[PDB]
Amino acid sequence: QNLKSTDRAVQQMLDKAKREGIQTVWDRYEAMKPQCGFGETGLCCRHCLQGPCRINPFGDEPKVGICGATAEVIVARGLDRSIAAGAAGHSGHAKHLAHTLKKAVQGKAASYMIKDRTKLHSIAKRLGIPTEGQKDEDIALEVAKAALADFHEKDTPVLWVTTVLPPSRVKVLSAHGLIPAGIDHEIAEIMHRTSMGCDADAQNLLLGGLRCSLADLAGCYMGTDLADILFGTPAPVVTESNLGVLKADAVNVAVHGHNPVLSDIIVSVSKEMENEARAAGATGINVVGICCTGNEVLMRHGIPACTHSVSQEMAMITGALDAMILDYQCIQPSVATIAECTGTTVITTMEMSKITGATHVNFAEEAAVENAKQILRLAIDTFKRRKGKPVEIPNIKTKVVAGFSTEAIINALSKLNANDPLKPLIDNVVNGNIRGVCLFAGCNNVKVPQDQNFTTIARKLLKQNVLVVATGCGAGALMRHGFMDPANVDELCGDGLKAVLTAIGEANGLGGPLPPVLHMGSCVDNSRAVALVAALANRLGVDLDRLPVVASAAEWMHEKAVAIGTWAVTIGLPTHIGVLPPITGSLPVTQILTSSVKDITGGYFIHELDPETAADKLLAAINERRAGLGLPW
Amino acid sequence: QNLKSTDRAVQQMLDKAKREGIQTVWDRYEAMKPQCGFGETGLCCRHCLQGPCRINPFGDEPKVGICGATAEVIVARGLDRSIAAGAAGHSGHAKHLAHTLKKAVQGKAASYMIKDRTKLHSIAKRLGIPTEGQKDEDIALEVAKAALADFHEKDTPVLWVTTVLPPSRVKVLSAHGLIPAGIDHEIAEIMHRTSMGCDADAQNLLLGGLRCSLADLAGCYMGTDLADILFGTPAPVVTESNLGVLKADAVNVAVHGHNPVLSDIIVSVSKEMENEARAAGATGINVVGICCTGNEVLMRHGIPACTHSVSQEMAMITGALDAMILDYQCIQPSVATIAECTGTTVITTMEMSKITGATHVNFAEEAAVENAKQILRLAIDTFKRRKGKPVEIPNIKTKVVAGFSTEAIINALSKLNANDPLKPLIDNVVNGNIRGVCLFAGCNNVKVPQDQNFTTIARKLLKQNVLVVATGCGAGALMRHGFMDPANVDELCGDGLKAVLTAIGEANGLGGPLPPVLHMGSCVDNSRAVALVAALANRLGVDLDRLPVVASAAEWMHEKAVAIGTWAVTIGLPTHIGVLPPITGSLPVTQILTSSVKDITGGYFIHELDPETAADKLLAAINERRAGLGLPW
Ligand code: SF4
Ligand code: SF4
Ligand code: FES
Ligand code: FES
Ligand SMILES: [Fe+3]
Ligand SMILES: [Fe+3]
Repeated sequence: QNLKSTDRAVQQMLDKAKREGIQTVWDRYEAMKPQCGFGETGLCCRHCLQGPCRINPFGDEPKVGICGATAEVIVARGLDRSIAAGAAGHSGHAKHLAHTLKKAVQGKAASYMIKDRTKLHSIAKRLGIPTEGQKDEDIALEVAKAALADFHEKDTPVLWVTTVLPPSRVKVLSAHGLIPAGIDHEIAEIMHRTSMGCDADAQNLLLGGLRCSLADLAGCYMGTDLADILFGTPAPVVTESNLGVLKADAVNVAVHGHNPVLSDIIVSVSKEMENEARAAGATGINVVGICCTGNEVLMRHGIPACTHSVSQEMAMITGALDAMILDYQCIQPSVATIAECTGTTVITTMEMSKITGATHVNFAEEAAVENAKQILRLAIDTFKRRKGKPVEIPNIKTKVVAGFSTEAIINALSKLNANDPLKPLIDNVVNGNIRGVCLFAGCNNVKVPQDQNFTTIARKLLKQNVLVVATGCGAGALMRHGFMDPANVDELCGDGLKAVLTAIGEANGLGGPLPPVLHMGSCVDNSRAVALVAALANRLGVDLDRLPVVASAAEWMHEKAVAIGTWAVTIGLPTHIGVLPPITGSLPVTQILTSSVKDITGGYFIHELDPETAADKLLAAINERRAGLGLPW
Repeated sequence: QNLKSTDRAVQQMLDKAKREGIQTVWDRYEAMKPQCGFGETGLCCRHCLQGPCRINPFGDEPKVGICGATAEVIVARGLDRSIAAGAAGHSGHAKHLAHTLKKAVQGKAASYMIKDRTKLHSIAKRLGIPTEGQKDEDIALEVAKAALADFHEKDTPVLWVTTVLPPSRVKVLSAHGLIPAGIDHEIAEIMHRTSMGCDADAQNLLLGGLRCSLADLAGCYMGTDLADILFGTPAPVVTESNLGVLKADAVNVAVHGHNPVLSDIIVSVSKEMENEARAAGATGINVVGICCTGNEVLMRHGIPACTHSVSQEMAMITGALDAMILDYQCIQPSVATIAECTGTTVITTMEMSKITGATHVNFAEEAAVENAKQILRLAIDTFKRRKGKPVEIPNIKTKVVAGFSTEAIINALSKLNANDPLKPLIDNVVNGNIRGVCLFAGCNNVKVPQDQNFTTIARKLLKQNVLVVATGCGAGALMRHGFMDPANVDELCGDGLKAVLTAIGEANGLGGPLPPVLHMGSCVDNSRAVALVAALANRLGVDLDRLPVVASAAEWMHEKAVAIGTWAVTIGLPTHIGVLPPITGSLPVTQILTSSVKDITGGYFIHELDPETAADKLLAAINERRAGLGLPW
């Protein structure tokens, strides 16, 4: 099983699934091999009913699509549509939160409210919305209206791009025509230009993709902003992760998906029905997190994280998962069929994300609390049904310190320098105690033994004094392997980084260091990392493509992750990816994405499947940035 | 060559291309066979980087996608993305026209203006925009603003759906949750729900697709509305079609693509530079049309149509095409490479639709006339270069009567009944002189010998007294085979239909009939057919799914055509399609689209590759509708 996952709890459930005959994501992957080489290389097009068209990577015909589309065009069109789909996911998420905030402050959804007034006012100031003499609900109404207006064309560009990046970066992007005009406008324009008989120039197509990736960045940043207003900005929290957080004696309820508009309510309501859970023979309701919805409630409430991404089915294989409450994105639809064998109640809640065989509960913000009680009562029933059955919960979990929003990081640094909090961090970059910053982001992918790239790369970077931050299932991988436990700082961290994490931790009255890796939240919360390094850029008076900052989507899978990697490149970052996207069938497209885009944005993709090589390449990228600043390395 | 095209002019150029070694769309199709059966059946998914995934239509593994996506889900997600891409094309077109109208009436683009004041005022009344006491430019500004607002969520649904369909139809659709909230909103939501780990229920997915197809209908109707305001509502015109409209002695300039915002200017400006063309040794500038941009200027100005769709490369093979002026959609990118051998100057004009190897001229409405003169001067140069070369223009063309906008059809009928113009048409449906109405729409497709399905089906329907209307390349196929020449009414039409076309034509002072087939315009002008049959429904007091009206996308290709076919079904029409979309790999999805969707919308797809069988099935559908009205048949 260690060829499938490096997580020992996942390995134990893989053994249980095998002897019980339950097919897993790894079994379905094995049944897919050999995968189609045209699709893997990107040399396949189905954009019209004259297709499907394919191009042989090498050899004889077919050499060109039926309409005349070249390899370069077919590859760039497919990539562009992946970016648009990712942008559609992150901005559907943000749009939902914008409608929720509007409903809350219009008196139409009383379970939601302005919880972070300070964040509301700073966002309003950032957008140019007046606050002086204005009532909070009216400021919030204007912020929500501004968020919805960024989805379409108007007299301004997308403000959740132009107001969140360094001004010099906005100017570079504007010069190349890369600033999005509207989030859904850009998504639709990608879909149009990539349809048959439209854009057929690789460079033109890819420039469109870069602009659409910034529409995705806007949706991410808007989602984080709105979630913080509604549910609170995260601050440091202590909790646990991996399958051992399940409790045989409790009603185990997983929140799974991305949008915490309902799961945040699930968390608060579950506390109230403790006695009702006790009446059925449970110690209580044990809410646990899967994927990014789990990250959201981990960051804000310390809800323990059960598992992530590729291994999500193994939480049900324990026999102890009474309910899985789903919203949307990254949910393997296999969970609906596996539920028949494991007894889990799988519940969908969102109109546009249903799974055949799962029970649906039509969540509405107006009725959020009643929905949560109906959902939780289905879980309590399910706990009752497994009275006196054996469950196999692996006795495996790690300690997780998390909650490092950008505000929290700045506050932590402010204990070393009250009026200039970023300066202690920059001081330690300059003197070499911090070599640079690496963001780990994105998914697991069944093609890669689960977590192997994240942990192998993180171990090498930490030894070399890199400050490592992480989001989404990159944070999930690192948390499940102990990288968010401060007890492991001595083992994992170079002496310079250890010195800095210790100094910051001791100044925050901890008696010990910050954890080896800083958990910055969910996938939309990659926007928090942007806010941090944008602040660092603005304090140094340089653009992002001069900072020693890199990103690694080390095991990425989802179209959302392709969007994120692409806007990481667009805002100027060297961006490692650990699974090749379908681009190798066009050398000109590969060359743009790995080399010549540097001349446009200063960022670039680093394609490297071998994680030890990837770490060396990321260190090289960091050290080159150090040299360009005249720093030793 | 008659296995490739039924058009004799196309056959002659196919012979020329063969002996000159110029590869054609048919050669590239042959080089693609056998095409991939997973793609052809729809059992392939590339929506995440764990793919590509495929499912064997029959036999052993793989049976399911790696994430657990079933055949039903994979097929429905792929179809939904095709619909969204089509909606993105038609509404990108309409959005461009909305910005052009706004610029024109703000004094920023003086080459554009309100040409159809009556249409402006009727659209404003339809939208609920006040006209009394308002200045035309202010009414137009409000109409343009309303058009742009339909792209995003707001306090009303998409008005270019809810105000253009019969009220009973809007109620049926609203009950099923099918009314779009915003055009680009629906496109983005499709892209989101079809991304990995999201919607995984075939019925839910397909309902989303139906709603997105109505977003496409809105873009079509908005595009026709705005084009008529800016350039004039079409009225009956006489012109010619096929390659023989090229003139060896003239500067032959093709306008090609879909959006006539520039080609309409090309038409008017070309008239002015006649003397400048004469100075270079031409008789003049001969503007000819390809594809829907050609249809637009054929409908409004009688510009002759050169060719269409699959055969577009053969216009250049003549050696006499001096320029091809491109905007976007349905342009084979092969034209840019074929130009090197034929001497044609291929010119792109739209920022998001470039072709490597083609010259680009950045069209802007503000500078429309100067751009046209620069473009036309490139064509005049090219004419000069082919001084004293042999060209091979097939001496083959047909006469084309066209310009049957819905307003023109109603006006024609008004000569038989001034105060109740639809009544003479309904009178003749009831008494059997008109069996029913069939709309031919959509593309040619290299899989089908060019025009064979359109003409075979049209011949059988006309003999059976069906009133036949046509748009896009369906109109192109029928026009190139003589179906828009009133001299062929005796040969083609049953006695009842002949009687009606003659009576209408004689009442319009023609001395002869309307043509056998009524050309209703471009692909967005399928919206005109909707306006006609919606008017008929409202005059009869029934919904569209009770009228003897059907549609045939007999040789369809483009994602735009998939969108159109889907909204034809959604508004209640039996809709024949002549090339299978990638759905046969899921029997449940095929059953929804061909049968059970009847229970939702009253419309349904008729899958029939054999055109004689297709005609029999369309007649059966018409006659069933007749029976449901209690009419003889
Ligand atoms: S768009 Fe071109 S390459 Fe793609 S399926 Fe159609 S003919 Fe083939
Ligand atoms: S979304 Fe599912 S079926 Fe599609 S490529 Fe990814 S794992 Fe395969
Ligand atoms: S030929 Fe396999 S992905 Fe299309
Ligand atoms: S396997 Fe051929 S279309 Fe994907
Ligand atoms: Fe995840
Ligand atoms: Fe066409």
